[PDB]
Amino acid sequence: RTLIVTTILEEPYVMYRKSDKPLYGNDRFEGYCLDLLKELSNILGFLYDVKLVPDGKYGAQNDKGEWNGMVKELIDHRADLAVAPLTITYVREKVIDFSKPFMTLGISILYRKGTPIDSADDLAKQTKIEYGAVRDGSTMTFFKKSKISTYEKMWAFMSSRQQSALVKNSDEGIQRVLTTDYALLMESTSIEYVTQRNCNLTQIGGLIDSKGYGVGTPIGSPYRDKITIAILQLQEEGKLHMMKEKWWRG
Amino acid sequence: RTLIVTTILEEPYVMYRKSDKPLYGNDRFEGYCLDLLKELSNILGFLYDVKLVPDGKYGAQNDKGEWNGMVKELIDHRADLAVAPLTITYVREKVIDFSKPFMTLGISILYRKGTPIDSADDLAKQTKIEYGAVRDGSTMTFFKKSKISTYEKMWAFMSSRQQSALVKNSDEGIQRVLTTDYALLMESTSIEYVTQRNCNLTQIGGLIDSKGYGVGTPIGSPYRDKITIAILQLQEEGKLHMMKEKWWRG
Ligand SMILES: O=C(Nn1c(=O)c(=O)[nH]c2cc(C(F)(F)F)c(F)cc21)c1ccccc1O
Ligand SMILES: O=C(Nn1c(=O)c(=O)[nH]c2cc(C(F)(F)F)c(F)cc21)c1ccccc1O
Ligand SMILES: [Cl-]
Ligand SMILES: [Cl-]
Repeated sequence: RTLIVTTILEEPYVMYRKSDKPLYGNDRFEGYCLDLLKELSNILGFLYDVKLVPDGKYGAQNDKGEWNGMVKELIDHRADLAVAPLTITYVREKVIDFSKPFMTLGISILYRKGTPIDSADDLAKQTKIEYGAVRDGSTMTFFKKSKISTYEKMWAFMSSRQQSALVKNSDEGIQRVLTTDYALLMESTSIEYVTQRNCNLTQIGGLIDSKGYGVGTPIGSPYRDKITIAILQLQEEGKLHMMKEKWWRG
Repeated sequence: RTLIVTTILEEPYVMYRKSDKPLYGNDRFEGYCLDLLKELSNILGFLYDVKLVPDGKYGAQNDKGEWNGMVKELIDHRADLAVAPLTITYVREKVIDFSKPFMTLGISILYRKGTPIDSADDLAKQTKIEYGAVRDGSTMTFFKKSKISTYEKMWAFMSSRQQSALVKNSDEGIQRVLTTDYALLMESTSIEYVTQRNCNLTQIGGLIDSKGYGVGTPIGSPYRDKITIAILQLQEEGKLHMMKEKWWRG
């Protein structure tokens, strides 16, 4: 009767709740995706048990085509839903079902206020102002694998000089923006999170690519269509926006 | 054997092709959605006949709950697909099936370069700089129906003084931006189209809300899942981006 929900630790979607006593159930966790799950459970009417994906991965294939991560938990029917910031992608959609996205995002520009810089093309066109992304992440990988001429050119500049314009992780990139003349190309959701906490920083321009986070279900799940309708209901009602404000607020 | 595809005239998605001789079939039409349809037909393997929605409407309900538009063509099985900039919405998803979105968009800010204005909250906070939207459109309707405090406040200012800050249509709003000190809140897709043709105009900040355009199918259609996978394939391949560049280029 109780649905098993696979998720992953990722701020502010899923986090351990602060407490002294050790905790044991769903009370261990908080965040946007926990609130989303609660709202879904009260629209569709279900009990759930949250279980962190044991390998801590979203889901990718190895050289043999074997899956890992939350995707593999779904494939193997060890979870009924994946409620997490799980990106809807071609290779994943072939092996699991996704709801329509509860959040849409893309790459944007994190910079400083008070500049004539107001576009990504306003960077590919010049060299005075430098730019990078987090090493080995989704954004860097976008630029590295791109065949769009303008982003290839931007990858060429980011990876030049021993890739010095890249950074180890998001926390490191934020500090490099805070302490140096540096712009972090990164997901709009993270930029929004950061600007809420740093008033001289802002997002520049719109989204460079587009993607969505959806709820994953095993193929054939009866919950996929139900959850899509529920997400759309929550969106129409403004509740997705309220939840995002609660967890991104600064 | 031939699929009937309902669509709607909407620049640059679906337009009549320039010619002197009268035309008669799919050759009558061009645009982003015609290119999308061609690509879909070559992935999934189908013949199609394009037919403009006779009432020229996307699809809404009247007081009795009766549908019109492309949505009604699908409900009544007078079309097999709707390939058009058809917004995925709660009320529509209950009566037709949608693919995952081939385009995601939202409301943003169309302004001028060279200002410290870099956010929507950078407007709700002040009064010197004014702002509006197209009368009776999706963007104005967002603000009018919103219960988000900041957008309610923004609706209060837009509709003040006999609603003078609103405009009749997008073409009129563009000219009012070109000839006056005026910012048009409008869909990011239209802003992108306009900025490609006006170099002193730019998008300010990111997206205020989020929505997607999807391919509509009658409920139960076998094509829904096929088309979602196909769109994701095209996106992964960069072809959706190439098509958007072709039709938005300036
Ligand atoms: O995309 C990549 N990782 N990744 C997913 O795969 C997913 O499903 N959700 C994700 C959510 C987040 C969040 F922003 F929420 F923190 C994130 F940072 C990464 C995610 C990825 C990673 C390495 C190289 C290429 C990639 O593309
Ligand atoms: O949303 C409204 N109209 N509308 C749809 O309903 C849809 O499905 N697609 C649409 C695509 C476009 C495009 F930008 F492509 F031109 C558009 F301008 C409008 C669209 C709408 C209209 C009046 C009042 C409230 C509304 O919400
Ligand atoms: Cl769906
Ligand atoms: Cl789908």
